[PDB]
Amino acid sequence: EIMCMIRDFRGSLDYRPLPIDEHRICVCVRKRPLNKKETQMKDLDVITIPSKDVVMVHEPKQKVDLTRYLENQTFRFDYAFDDSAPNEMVYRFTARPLVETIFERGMATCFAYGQTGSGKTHTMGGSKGIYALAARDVFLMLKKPNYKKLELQVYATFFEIYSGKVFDLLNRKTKLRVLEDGKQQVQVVGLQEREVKCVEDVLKLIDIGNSCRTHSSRSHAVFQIILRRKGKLHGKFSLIDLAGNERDRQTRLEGAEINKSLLALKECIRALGRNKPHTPFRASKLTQVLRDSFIGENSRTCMIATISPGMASCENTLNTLRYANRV
Ligand SMILES: Nc1ncnc2c1ncn2[C@@H]1O[C@H](COP(=O)(O)OP(=O)(O)O)[C@@H](O)[C@H]1O
Ligand SMILES: [Mg+2]
Repeated sequence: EIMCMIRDFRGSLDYRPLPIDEHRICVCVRKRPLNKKETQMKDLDVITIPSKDVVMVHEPKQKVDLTRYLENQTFRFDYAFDDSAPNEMVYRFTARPLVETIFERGMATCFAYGQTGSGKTHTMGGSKGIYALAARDVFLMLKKPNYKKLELQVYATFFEIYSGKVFDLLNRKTKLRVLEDGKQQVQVVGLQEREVKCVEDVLKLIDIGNSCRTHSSRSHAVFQIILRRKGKLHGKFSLIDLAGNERDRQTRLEGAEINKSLLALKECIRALGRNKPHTPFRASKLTQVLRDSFIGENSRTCMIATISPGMASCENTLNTLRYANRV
């Protein structure tokens, strides 16, 4: 009944799924498919991405006279990825253009933002996750004649921000202090920086930090790819798998700290587009550590808003699209 109403509406859509456009700030949405449990649990798919560009939310509702209808809210982003877009498709329009940024000596960031279960970690971490696909392209760019002559070295860090504090995912969640005030470069004191020479070196670090992290839904994981000349910084790509945006004492603290930081993040990304001097990067630990990825002269950012398609997730989806729409 509700399912027919949905099928009858999709049948009217012109499916034109996803040529790279340049954005200083790139905001995108990615729908994940219904999983094997949801599929046998009868649950319904309330989200359609018919176009390169467009997200449709069509929530089934029923009136007091028993009339059923679809509550249709449409959102427009730089890109939208349907539930069968693979990681490499998503990567191409998002993190891939930013790899050139860091060789041109810029600071790049890529955030995965959305509810727990929606696909942030699938997108960023997982050989087919965004950390690794970027790492691949970094080592390939490095062989190009412009960059071959530079004597560049590549390093990686993997850390988390949990409850307003930093912990090293490459060193057993050891708590680290951050020194920001008056420093030319923000210093995360004691943070393990590891030289990597191929994708395989990076996959090992991602595997290590992920099992350290896993709590994984209540912290931001930051993976960094760092270019260095002679120990001197050439560029940095920071890749962020954010804490779930969905909203006892420890639990309330984590959520208050998460949401504080997502407000700060939005303001900082917007400052990056309009007014870098007015970047409120001190509003959270997440944005403080990344100060220089918002205020640097050649700073570029990307956000992938991940959404679950289920009717039961609908309110959460709308909150995610709303926030992404306002960045
Ligand atoms: N686009 C996708 N295609 C296939 N499976 C996915 C996709 N996105 C997420 N999943 C799967 O759904 C589950 C939850 O995803 P995850 O990325 O762990 O969510 P989050 O990090 O947002 O909590 C995992 O089992 C993951 O493999
Ligand atoms: Mg996750």
